[PDB]
Amino acid sequence: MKYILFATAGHVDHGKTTLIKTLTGIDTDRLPEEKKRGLSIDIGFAYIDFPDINTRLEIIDVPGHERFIKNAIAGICSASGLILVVDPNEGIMPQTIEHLRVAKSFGIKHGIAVLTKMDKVDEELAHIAEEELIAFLEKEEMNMEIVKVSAVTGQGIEDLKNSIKKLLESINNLNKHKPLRIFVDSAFVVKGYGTVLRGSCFEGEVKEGDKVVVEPIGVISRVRKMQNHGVFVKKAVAGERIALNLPEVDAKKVKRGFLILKPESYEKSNVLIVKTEIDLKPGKIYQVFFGMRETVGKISVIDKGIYLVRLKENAIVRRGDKLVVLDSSGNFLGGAEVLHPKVRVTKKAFIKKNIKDLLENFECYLLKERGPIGLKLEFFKRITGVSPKVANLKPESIEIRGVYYLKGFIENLKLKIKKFLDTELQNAFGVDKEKVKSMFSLNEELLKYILDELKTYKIVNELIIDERKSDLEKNEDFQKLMSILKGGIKEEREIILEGIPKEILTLSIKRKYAHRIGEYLIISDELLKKYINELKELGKTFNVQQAKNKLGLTRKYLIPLLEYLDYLGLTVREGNERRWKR
Ligand SMILES: Nc1nc2c(ncn2[C@@H]2O[C@H](COP(=O)(O)OP(=O)(O)NP(=O)(O)O)[C@@H](O)[C@H]2O)c(=O)[nH]1
Ligand SMILES: [Mg+2]
Repeated sequence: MKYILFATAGHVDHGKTTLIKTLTGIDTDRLPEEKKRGLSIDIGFAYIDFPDINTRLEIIDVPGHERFIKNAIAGICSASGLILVVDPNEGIMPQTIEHLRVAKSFGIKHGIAVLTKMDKVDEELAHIAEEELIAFLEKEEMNMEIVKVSAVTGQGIEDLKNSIKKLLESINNLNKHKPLRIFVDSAFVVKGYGTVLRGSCFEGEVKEGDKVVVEPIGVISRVRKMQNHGVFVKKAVAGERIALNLPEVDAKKVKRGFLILKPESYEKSNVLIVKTEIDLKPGKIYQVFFGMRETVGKISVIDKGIYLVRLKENAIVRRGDKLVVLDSSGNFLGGAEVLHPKVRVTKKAFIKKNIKDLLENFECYLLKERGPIGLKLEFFKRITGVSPKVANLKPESIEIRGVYYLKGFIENLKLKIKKFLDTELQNAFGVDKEKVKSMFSLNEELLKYILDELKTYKIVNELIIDERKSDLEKNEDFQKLMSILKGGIKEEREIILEGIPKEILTLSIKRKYAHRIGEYLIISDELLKKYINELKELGKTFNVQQAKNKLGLTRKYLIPLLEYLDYLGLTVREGNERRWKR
């Protein structure tokens, strides 16, 4: 079935809870402190089922009084639609206004306005109240079918069930396919099961047996069982209020605001780029609300409509998410759209220069935030919740070995590389591949392609060199090696210790001046040839011992050498002796 969450907003004592108890059949406040007073104290839960559309409407009833809006803002955060309640006898009150604005700030677009207590109101006031309300709702750009009900009479509670159903059918639940994200409203411990977290599944779906992360604290846990309204279930979905069994999590360390999350599907940060209508003064500090969690943050103006947020506490948000801002004192101020969470740059300049990109092509703003890195699609989807647009990359960028590199920054460095190299090779025989990292970080993905493009440079061992091929023979260390090689076959250890560098060695072997014979014997090409000719003087008749006498070598050097002649193809080890290949 389909799951949708609605919140109920409304001014205090306007009939919120009483209505839900009659709509759902569920006492929203079931905690006694209500029933003696007659007031809801905190976030409460119920649900209506619509069999004909196969939809469970998940309902969070909110508390009225202004003293409770911290609660209120939390309930409303995750809803898709608002059940706004107005008492005609009172008309439209500031909690009526605040809750609606709040809902608007959180990006809620859908709703039913309820004129309640029709049993306590004569037809006229009913009518003027409705008019008032209509005016109000378009004034706030929040048009809602208005239903007139009496929670008590039961009057057109039906016709409310009607309008809700009509509305639900007009909704699509995009979140079902975003990465799992669940806001936690409670945590507790159940005998025989362990820690349970209860919460509003906001994006994604989660199955029994999935590993998830509780993310202020970072505990990983296999969903052992879970239940939706007292009944065990094996799958939960965005919309559903779900209880998850997560034993690994010390419930006493968990409040609201905690996330349940598909592991490695998010990023923390204390730095955001946002969008508000508000102008936010850098000095005074504002409360920021989201995911049933309050945080506090200082503001730095980047442009107008665009602000930088530094947050007291690291924080899990995605591009597009919406925030509610409160004054120091706790009155409503507005809403904010997270344009970018975890920015690299806090200096204004960079941001204002690519706003036009930041707003309509996030990929290309990302390719800018750090270009050489490139952009993994797996990453875009951790800040966005969505994989990139193949287009927004395509004409701009061309990818390599998986990662996306905007065609721009490649040519920027080829200049910086080649200009550095040639000036470096001016007084040296080369440069550390690591010395490149001092400025370049790790280009190992693409350094190859940089040098695959710049034909001139090849990398040898610990070393980067320009192709200077007649430059080996005028290298002193080379000539040293070549002279030390006149003393017969040498061992790489001695050679290495006489202090000729590996680069010169391997280069010498590459370019056919010396050869490797054992795994560690090294022989000049000159002496190789000399031995070969000396071996040839035996005819093609050619036993092991006959070579030891001809060449004067100990088996320590002979056997790897013959083994090499075999490798080259010069000789064929046909059992006892060897012969010269045609
Ligand atoms: N005559 C009449 N009175 C009603 C009706 N609905 C609610 N009331 C009265 O409304 C008063 C407060 O109702 P309630 O449902 O608590 O509203 P609330 O908005 O939940 N309270 P709070 O905002 O503080 O959480 C109660 O005393 C209730 O009996 C109705 O349909 N008819
Ligand atoms: Mg209430």
